[PDB]
Formats: sequence, structure tokens, C-alpha cells
Amino acid sequence: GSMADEATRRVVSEIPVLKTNAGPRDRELWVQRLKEEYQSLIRYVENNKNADNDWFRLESNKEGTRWFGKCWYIHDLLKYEFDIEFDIPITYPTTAPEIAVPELDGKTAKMYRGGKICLTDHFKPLWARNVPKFGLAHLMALGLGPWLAVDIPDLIQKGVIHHKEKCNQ
Ligand code: NA
Repeated sequence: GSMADEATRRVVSEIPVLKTNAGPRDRELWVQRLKEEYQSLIRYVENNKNADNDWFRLESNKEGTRWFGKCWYIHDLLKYEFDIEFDIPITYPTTAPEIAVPELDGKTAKMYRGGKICLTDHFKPLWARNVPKFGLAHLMALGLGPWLAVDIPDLIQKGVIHHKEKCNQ
């Protein structure tokens, strides 16, 4: 609908779109896809810094098949930090990667096996109708971003998680 399309555009308008339909086994086409992935990620990060919302770091192994980093979330002037990681599915970019936040695994009934976060029923269709334009920057912006803004406040209220540090120090 009009609202979904507009809401998606608002979030990802200045994130570079990806082109190459290639997964981790596609050799020279995967190398090109990885270039588009890094191009998109770094511009997203650069845009986030200018918006005082620099909220994650990601790096990959040599092959670009395993990604890892951290995300940060600010709530009531306290800063929360979480390790994140995912593997690239063989059928990516058609199949979205599954984000794990391993330190929350077994610790909350929000986690699937391997500390994998549950995105909403609307994430997979949204990803599906954008293949192959969406990449890891879009997984962060449209998947993990909204997840932090729902689930982290909830875990703080339930007293499941503690902070790392105060904000403006
Ligand atoms: Na979850």
C-alpha cells in the first residue's frame, strides 16, 4: 500500500541500491556483489554519522560469507551495546540473512535457536519484492533497526539487560 511504500522510501532513500543477483558461490559475480554491499554499507554509515545516529559496525571474513560486528542503542540517556553476526545464505540475495545477537540467546523468549532475532511477518515479503535491490545496509535499516527500537526498550523494562555506559561521556 501507499503507506508501506512511503515508509520504506523514507528509511532507505539515500542508501545505495544493489544490482548484482549473486550469492557466495558465484565467484566473480559475488566479488562484484560484495563491492556493492560495502558501497551501500559505508554510505549508510556515513549518512548515520551526519544524523547523530551512527548505530552499528559490520565487517566480514575474506570470502564475505560470514559477517560480524556490534550495534549500539540509546535509551533514557544510557548506551546499550550488542554483538551481532550472520552468515550469507547460499540463495542470497533472494534469501535475507538471519541476524544473531548471541549474548541474548537462552536469556530471552524473543530469541530463536542460535540467538537469532525474529523480524516481523512483514520483513520477508518486503525483502522478497525488492530482490535484488536490497542488501546488508537494508537488512540493518529495515530489519535490525526497528527490532532494536521495540525489543531493547522491552528487555530494559523487564530488567533482562543492563547498559554499557552513560551517553554524553
Ligand atoms: Na526476537
